[PDB]
Amino acid sequence: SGFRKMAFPSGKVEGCMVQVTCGTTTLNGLWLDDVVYCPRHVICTSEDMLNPNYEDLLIRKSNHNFLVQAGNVQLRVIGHSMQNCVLKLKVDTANPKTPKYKFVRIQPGQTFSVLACYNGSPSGVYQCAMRPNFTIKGSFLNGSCGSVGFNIDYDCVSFCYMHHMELPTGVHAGTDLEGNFYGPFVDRQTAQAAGTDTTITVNVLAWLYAAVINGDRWFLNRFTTTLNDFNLVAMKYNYEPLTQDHVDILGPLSAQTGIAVLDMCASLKELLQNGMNGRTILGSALLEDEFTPFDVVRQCSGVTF
Amino acid sequence: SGFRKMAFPSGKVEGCMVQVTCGTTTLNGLWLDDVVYCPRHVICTSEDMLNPNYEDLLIRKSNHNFLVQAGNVQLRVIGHSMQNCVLKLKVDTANPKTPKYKFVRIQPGQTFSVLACYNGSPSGVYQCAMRPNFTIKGSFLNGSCGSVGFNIDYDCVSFCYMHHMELPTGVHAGTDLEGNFYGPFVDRQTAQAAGTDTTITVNVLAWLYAAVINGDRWFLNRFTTTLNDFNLVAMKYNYEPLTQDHVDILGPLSAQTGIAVLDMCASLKELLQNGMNGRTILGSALLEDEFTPFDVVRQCS
Ligand SMILES: *[C@H](O)[C@H](C[C@@H]1CCNC1=O)NC(=O)[C@@H]1[C@H]2CCC[C@H]2CN1C(=O)[C@@H](NC(=O)OC(C)(C)C)C(C)C
Ligand SMILES: *[C@H](O)[C@H](C[C@@H]1CCNC1=O)NC(=O)[C@@H]1[C@H]2CCC[C@H]2CN1C(=O)[C@@H](NC(=O)OC(C)(C)C)C(C)C
Ligand SMILES: [Cl-]
Ligand SMILES: [Cl-]
Ligand SMILES: [Cl-]
Ligand SMILES: [Cl-]
Ligand code: NA
Repeated sequence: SGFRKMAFPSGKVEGCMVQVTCGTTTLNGLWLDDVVYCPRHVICTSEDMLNPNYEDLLIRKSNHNFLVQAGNVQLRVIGHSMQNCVLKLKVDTANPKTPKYKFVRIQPGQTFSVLACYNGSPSGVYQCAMRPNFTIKGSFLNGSCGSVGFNIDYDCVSFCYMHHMELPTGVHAGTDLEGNFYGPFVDRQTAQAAGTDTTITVNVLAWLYAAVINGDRWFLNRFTTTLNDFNLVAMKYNYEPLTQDHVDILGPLSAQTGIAVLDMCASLKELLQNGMNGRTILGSALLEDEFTPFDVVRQCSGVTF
Repeated sequence: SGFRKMAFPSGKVEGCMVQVTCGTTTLNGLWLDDVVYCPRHVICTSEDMLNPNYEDLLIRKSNHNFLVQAGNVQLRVIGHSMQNCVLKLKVDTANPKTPKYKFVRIQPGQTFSVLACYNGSPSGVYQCAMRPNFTIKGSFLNGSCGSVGFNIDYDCVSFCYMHHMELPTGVHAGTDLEGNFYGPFVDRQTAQAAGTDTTITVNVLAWLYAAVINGDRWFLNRFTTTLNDFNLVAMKYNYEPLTQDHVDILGPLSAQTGIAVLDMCASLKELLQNGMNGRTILGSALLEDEFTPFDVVRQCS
């Protein structure tokens, strides 16, 4: 028993992290097969960042302007190209530690593990959710760019995030590994802000199921509701709408616990309308929304990789 | 900026996890050089578990009674010995992935990462703390025994915990890697219960300093306190005493923020008295006590 915020084991990703330096800027790259991926803003000076013409800045650069280090070993850059907001550096050596992998783009509400890195060296791992406002609530300092987010399935690493920027509220923005930003953000020193966020309803329900599985049941009640009625409450409390597909995804947890999704929605309704009355759920006084239904099933059943 | 419950990257430990089977029992082992460390209860049957005589049970085992599997490879056991509550299985092949490592026994309040494993394969990694009552608040199912806790400050793995059992309140108990239990627990199916737990005061103070570093000031106040008056108040809320050692270790964070340690203690006093009144601190509506002063400096700097 027990329920913790759990990250994927990070070993398959640690073997891919390298250091990339261009000019006076150092950050991290991801070395897969014979390519290193990193944020394209590595090529900018502070003045360039105010209004970069990345196209034009890059033709100015040569292979030798990029210094790539895997541990203490330098990798020779033999080509370079840009894909959206990601720079691709072709190297002369294929990474012998390349795992089975693919590049995926995640949807808001989905979770992933972040391997925070500095100077090409992994320093910590934690679990995040892509917020509805397309930011993540990360923990990142100077030199963290190029750190990546990922999930694992059986033996396949799905890379979904590369870190680029911190917004003024202290939350974080980045791209998929094809260099497309999550959210309406740009890699430029110009005014930008996180939008108003919402709570990920289907994940709150998943966590309430995790709580019931772990013996926390005080918030259960005799009542049920309808998808229509609950979604009016959700809108009132800046919760994301709950869709029939969400209800179906939670089906396994409903059968396991005896609490239908709309039965649990009536519990959530009363928690939103009345608070927790001084009590806690799985050690929290807030409603937690960064566990997905799949996260709950995987942790409560011991899935391995 | 930002502040998260951050574990160490697990790869150096993933490369050490193996599966150990004896009889019908399977759990995890830690393969370092030519030795596999695992909980000695792997040799027990159901009938044995109430009052096992581990010395008598082990003398009856042959090396070939232990099935050790590293991924798809069976490792050959060539010797075995018991150290306290850990079994050390000597194997014919040294682990080529053995990292730089040491064994450390930790004190209550210390934090570490746990790599939860089943059948020798990793499932996930999370952060824990040794509670004042010598339990940890883990996430562990059947088959998780032999999963380990560790820190990796610098490039050296410090192994500090091996998992053995779950207590009736749903918390967890285990040993250091020399096989000595944390707390008064024993690897026997006899009635046992954790003591009343308390809150790790020095860690709450560290986390309040983290909140100030990240730009929060709403909980600060114009007051200070003596150390003894703070402890008299804090203990009424089942907080651990704050010692001069703790005041000293908070010095660097005090210096960085410009808030004297006993000034922050007066903030904590007021928070215990008032609550948060609908506010949060670093995304929490409860006072968090599983970040140490060392952890705050690691993550914020
Ligand atoms: C890459 O290592 C770095 C990561 C940052 C450093 C602090 N925490 C992080 O997450 N990224 C940057 O330094 C980026 C850089 C590319 C986009 C524009 C450049 C500045 N920047 C930032 O993250 C700053 N944020 C902003 O300037 O935000 C606005 C553009 C909205 C003003 C941050 C360092 C204040
Ligand atoms: C090893 O894989 C396993 C881990 C457990 C399983 C559920 N969650 C865990 O953390 N450990 C055990 O099964 C141990 C075993 C060795 C000590 C005695 C045996 C039972 N046990 C337990 O964890 C049980 N707990 C108790 O029996 O607790 C008392 C000894 C206090 C009665 C648990 C399975 C109920
Ligand atoms: Cl909380
Ligand atoms: Cl292995
Ligand atoms: Cl310690
Ligand atoms: Cl150390
Ligand atoms: Na109900």
